Amino acid sequence: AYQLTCYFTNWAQYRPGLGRFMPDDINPCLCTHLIYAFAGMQNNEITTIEWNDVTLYQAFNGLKNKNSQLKTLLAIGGWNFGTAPFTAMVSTPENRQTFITSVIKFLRQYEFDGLDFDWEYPGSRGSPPQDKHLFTVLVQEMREAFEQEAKQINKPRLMVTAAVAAGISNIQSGYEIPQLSQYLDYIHVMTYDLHGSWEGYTGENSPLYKYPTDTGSNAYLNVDYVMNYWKDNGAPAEKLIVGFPTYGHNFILSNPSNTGIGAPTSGAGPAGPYAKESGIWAYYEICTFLKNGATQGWDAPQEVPYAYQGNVWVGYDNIKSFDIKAQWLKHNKFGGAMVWAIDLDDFTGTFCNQGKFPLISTLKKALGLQSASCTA
Ligand SMILES: Cn1cnc2c1c(=O)n(CCCn1c(=O)c3nc[nH]c3n(C)c1=O)c(=O)n2C
Ligand SMILES: Cn1cnc2c1c(=O)n(CCCn1c(=O)c3nc[nH]c3n(C)c1=O)c(=O)n2C
Repeated sequence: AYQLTCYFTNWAQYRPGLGRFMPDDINPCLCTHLIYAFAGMQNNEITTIEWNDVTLYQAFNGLKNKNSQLKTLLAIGGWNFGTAPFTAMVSTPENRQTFITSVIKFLRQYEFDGLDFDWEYPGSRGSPPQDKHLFTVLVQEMREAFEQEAKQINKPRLMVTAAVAAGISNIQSGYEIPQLSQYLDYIHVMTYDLHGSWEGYTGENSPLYKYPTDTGSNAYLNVDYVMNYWKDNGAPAEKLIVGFPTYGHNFILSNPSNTGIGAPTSGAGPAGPYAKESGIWAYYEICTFLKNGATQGWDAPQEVPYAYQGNVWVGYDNIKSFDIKAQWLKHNKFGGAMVWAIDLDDFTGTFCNQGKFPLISTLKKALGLQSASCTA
C-alpha cells in the first residue's frame, strides 16, 4: 500500500571514517525500492561514472538475494550532470533509440529492475523549450520499449520513474504532467532544497506548510503546496512519491541575536567533517552539532526543527518532522516516500543514539511497512 524508495549515492564511498557508505551498509529490509545515484551518458548511451561502479552494482543488486520483494532502479543524470547530454539525446528519434537500447541492455546485464530519470531539468539550465515535450516522447518511447522487451524475454517489465522539480517555474517549463503520468510508474517529487543560503535569510529545507509570513511565490515553497500542485495538475495521487531529505541546510547568521525563521544570513554554513558539503549537513552531522550544545528550535507552523549556535543556523528534519510528514502523506493518499539519501541518515546508529537509520526507520514504521517480508 505504501512505497519507501531510498537513494544511494556512489560518491558516499569516498567519505572519511564512519561516513564511508557502501552498498553492503544498506539494510535490505529497510526500503521497498532502492535507487542508485547515478549513471551518466556517453555518445547517447548510458554508462558508468565511477571506476568501481560495476562492483558496486553487484553488491547493490545482490541485496535482492536477501529480500525477494526489494526492487532496485538505476538513476541517470542528477544536478551535476546538467542538461546538455539529455538535450542532444532527445533531439532525434535515432539518438533516443540508441539510448533506450543501451538502457535495456545495461539494466538487464547488471540486474536493475528499472531506470529513474533525474534530468534537472527539461526546459531549464540551458535545456531549450522543446525538451519539455521531448522528455515526454522519451519517457513514452522508453515505457513502450520496456513493454515490448518484457514480452519477448517473458519477464516482468523494467520500470521507468522520474525525479521531478518542486519549484513551480521549473515544473511549468519542464513537464507534460498528465501525459508523463500515464507512462511513468512513479513520480519522485524533490520536495526539499526549498530554502537555503542562496536566499539571504534562514528558512527550512523541507517545511510541510507555509510560514504565516510567506507571501507571493514564497508561499509555494513547502511540501503541501508542491504535492497538491502535482496532484491538481494531473498526476494521480497513487503515483506521486513525496521526497524526504535526511540532511539539512545551514547558514551563516548576519547577527547571532536574530535566530528566527526569516533571519538575515551572510552565506552558506560550513561543510561538515564527513560529507564535506558547503551549506549542507547530514542528519548524523547535525546530531554532533546538537551534542555540541546548539539551541534546539521548532518551527511550529511548518512542523520542522531548526538549530543554532554562535553565528551558524541549520533547518533540517528529525524523527518528529518525518513522522508528521508521513501521517500527512497517508491522509492525502500519496503513494509513498522517497528519501535522499540513505547514506546521510544515521546509518551506524552512533551519532544520534536513536538506533540504526533513525529517520528512514520512522518512515518504515509510519507507512506500515514494519511487517513487510524480508526473505530470499
Ligand atoms: C555525480 N556526483 C558525484 N559527486 C557528487 C555528484 C553529484 O551529482 N552531486 C549532486 C547531487 C545533487 N542532488 C541531486 O542530484 C538530486 N537528485 C535527486 N535529489 C537530489 N539531491 C538532494 C541532490 O542533492 C554531489 O553533490 N556530489 C558530491
Ligand atoms: C540542487 N542544487 C545543487 N546545487 C544547486 C542546486 C540548485 O537547485 N540551484 C538552483 C536553485 C537555488 N539554489 C539551490 O537550490 C541550491 N541547492 C544547493 N545550492 C544551491 N544554490 C547555490 C542555489 O542557488 C543551484 O543554483 N545550485 C548551485
